[PDB]
Amino acid sequence: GPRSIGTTKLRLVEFSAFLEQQRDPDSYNKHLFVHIGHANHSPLLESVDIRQIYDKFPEKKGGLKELFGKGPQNAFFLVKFWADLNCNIQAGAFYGVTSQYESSENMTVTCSTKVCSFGKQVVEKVETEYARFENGRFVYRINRSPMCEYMINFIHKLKHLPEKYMMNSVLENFTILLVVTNRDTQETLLCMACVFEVSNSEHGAQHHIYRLVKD
Ligand SMILES: Cn1cc2c3cc(C(=O)O)ccc3n(-c3ccc(C(F)(F)F)cc3)c2n1
Repeated sequence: GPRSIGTTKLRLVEFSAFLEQQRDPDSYNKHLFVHIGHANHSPLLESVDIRQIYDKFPEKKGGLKELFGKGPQNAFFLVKFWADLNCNIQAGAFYGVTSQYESSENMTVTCSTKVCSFGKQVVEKVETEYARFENGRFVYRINRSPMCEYMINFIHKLKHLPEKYMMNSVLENFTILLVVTNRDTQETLLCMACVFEVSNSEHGAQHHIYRLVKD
């Protein structure tokens, strides 16, 4: 389906959370838990009433209601990810996150990743990205960013469960809020309220995009 998520001002074009393992000195394995390379869409985006997801993200000061309210509203998305947890976790391992945003405008952006448990923040990663002019447009690349220990521990404890339904029950209360801001104007460029489920057998990691609307 669609390649990227975002507006004309800012688009997320690439994203993957992965594990790199050195099997031996001449061998390397890479496994993707989640990525945006396979949109399960056949497009005009379907919408979700934002009031149905407030409980799942931090509220009060700095919260999703406050952010959505300040706008712009066309920059707010709900992204459903199916996580691929089929990998043998073996020392010589790297858990990383790669993301790439693009713009027509030359900006300095702030990328905030809030990991949430039961709607409450457990981790916040703030990364500042400066525009790189590449073949006609500005690119903001966060290459191989180290995964936070919380998330490394979470992936291990989730894999330990003997059934996908048990992992889905855990992932029901696990969310990620991604916010990209113009560091100089303070304008919200892109907001993604991420929800998670485990992928169904042989299909692999997938995602589905919805527009967040108030009414
Ligand atoms: C859209 N998004 C952003 C991220 C992200 C950031 C980090 C980080 O910066 O430390 C770590 C893991 C992250 N994942 C992520 C989610 C679920 C699973 C799991 F457990 F389901 F496999 C595995 C990784 C994400 N998805």
